[PDB]
Amino acid sequence: TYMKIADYGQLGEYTCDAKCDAEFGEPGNIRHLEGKTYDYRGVFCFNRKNLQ
Amino acid sequence: TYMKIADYGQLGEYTCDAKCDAEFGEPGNIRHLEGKTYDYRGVFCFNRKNLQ
Repeated sequence: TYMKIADYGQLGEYTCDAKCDAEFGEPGNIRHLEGKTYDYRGVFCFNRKNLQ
Repeated sequence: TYMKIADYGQLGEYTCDAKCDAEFGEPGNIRHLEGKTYDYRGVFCFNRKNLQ
């Protein structure tokens, strides 16, 4: 699994320089998603004399 | 709290010089009384830029 961080939020605002506070901003998402892995296999035979 | 010695009693009497005893006298009061203390407070604010 791995992280995917979606989109940074909009944090700052350019407020007026009189208020004693900021204003909340939008958040960001991270979307911890996963993914699997497959396998590849097969066989093959032989005689023993017919290979010597 | 503190003491408040009220009034010394009248102890001696100038009795005659024959009796084999004294004579009781008035007692004194001490009046352990108390008193509290007050407090003084207030506030004031500022901006930060407008003070720099």
